[PDB]
Amino acid sequence: ASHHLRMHFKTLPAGESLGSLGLWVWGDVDQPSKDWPNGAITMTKAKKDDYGYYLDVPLAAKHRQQVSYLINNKAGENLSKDQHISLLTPKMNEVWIDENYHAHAYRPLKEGYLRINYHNQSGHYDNLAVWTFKDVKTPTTDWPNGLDLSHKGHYGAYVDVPLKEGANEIGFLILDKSKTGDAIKVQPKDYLFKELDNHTQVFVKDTDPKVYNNPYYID
Repeated sequence: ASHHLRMHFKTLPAGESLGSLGLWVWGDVDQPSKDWPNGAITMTKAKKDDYGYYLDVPLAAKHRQQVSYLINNKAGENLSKDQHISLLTPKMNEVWIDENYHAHAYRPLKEGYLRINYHNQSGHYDNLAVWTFKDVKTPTTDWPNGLDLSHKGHYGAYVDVPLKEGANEIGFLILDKSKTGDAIKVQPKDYLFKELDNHTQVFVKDTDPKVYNNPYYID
């Protein structure tokens, strides 16, 4: 198939061997599972990585909106319960499934931090910085010397920002320290984010004033 969903699992069912575990899929997949239970994708095909295990599921050639799945075993038990993933866009190629089978469109990070990812067209991040305020642990000082965007990730440059105990809302702005006066602000409107319980990354780009909760920039 032309499109795949790379499924990252944090923890597979306790005490079960990969040789007895299956990934049983339906919805907008290329080849829905048939013949219960042995028609599942054998999880022997999964590979170990840092997060856990991952397994690539071929997706439908057209109309990629939702994938459903469960983890079974060769005795025919539904070990996970049925689960469902909304594809934010038909190009969504990667998901992270935590130990409670909650799905994420990026790798969830450590609690009490927000990663701010910033992407631009040129890929030039030298002397760009992040100004932070509201419920961060330590707001930036000495305008315009904010947090460097020296770390490079999958979704542009980034910085990991510690949040205050009980944080509800963060504000930030992307700065260009090579400039002077009003041009230091890459764009003029403050970014505001207040969904900290669901989300440990956010995504901003170019001169777009919106904060996105996913790397596909879907509002």
